Amino acid sequence: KTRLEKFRQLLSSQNTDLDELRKCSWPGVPREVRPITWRLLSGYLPANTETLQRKREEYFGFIEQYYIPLFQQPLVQEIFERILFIWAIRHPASVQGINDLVTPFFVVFLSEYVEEDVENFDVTNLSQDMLRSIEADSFWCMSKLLDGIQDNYTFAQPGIQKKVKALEELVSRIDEQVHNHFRRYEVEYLQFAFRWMNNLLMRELPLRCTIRLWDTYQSEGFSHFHLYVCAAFLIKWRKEILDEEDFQGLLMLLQNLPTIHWGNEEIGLLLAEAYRLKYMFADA
Repeated sequence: KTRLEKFRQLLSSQNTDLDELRKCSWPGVPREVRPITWRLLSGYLPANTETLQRKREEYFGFIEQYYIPLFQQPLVQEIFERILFIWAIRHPASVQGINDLVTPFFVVFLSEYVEEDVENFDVTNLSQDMLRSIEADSFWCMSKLLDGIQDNYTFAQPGIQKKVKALEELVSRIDEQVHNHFRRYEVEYLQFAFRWMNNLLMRELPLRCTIRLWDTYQSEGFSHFHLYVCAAFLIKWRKEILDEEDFQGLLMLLQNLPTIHWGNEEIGLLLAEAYRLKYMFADA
């Protein structure tokens, strides 16, 4: 059985074996079954029978209570703002620089109803109820993603500071040459790694790669795994990094690692490397 076929076998049953699905999703999810897989992996849609339109209605009940070129559409941008505004209202202890985090969920849920070229698709072409389902599903699946990293968005963002300190500790131990190169040109970890934590590396990768990365994050508690992905990401670019001979050139490269042409192969290689690091440095 092919990869796509194994997934369709798992998803055609009334009761989905969540453990087998997580195991199958860790090496990536076929594009064809990603919407339903993300609803299950996030925990939004329960796996066993022992709900969806009610969760969707609950989201619009919060809105009622208040009373890329695809992303250059005013309706798409207003939808991104609304989802985050509702999320912020629902989390009073808490982001704004996380508007990006909606994007992979929106593209994945839109791909369910769009054949090909979702990049140039006009959302005014979809029915209002279809667009409402994409919006409510993106809110609930992004809520599940943020639940694990809520410490990142509380007063003074303690989660991010702690995560960046965890990355420096890790990098100084795994790759002291790169660590000392940062110290030589006065590059602080927070100057490039803040955004890696805050946006879960999505500002460093093409959208397709973030989607493939989040298949694995959702198939896991991943908040600790991300730290090893960030470490693997720095090590992947260590030669280009060490070739930088100034603060400005070094910081620029760190914030714009050359991943434009990356796809599923590179993300798979990045994740396998992050697993190796986590395994090898688990007793440190």
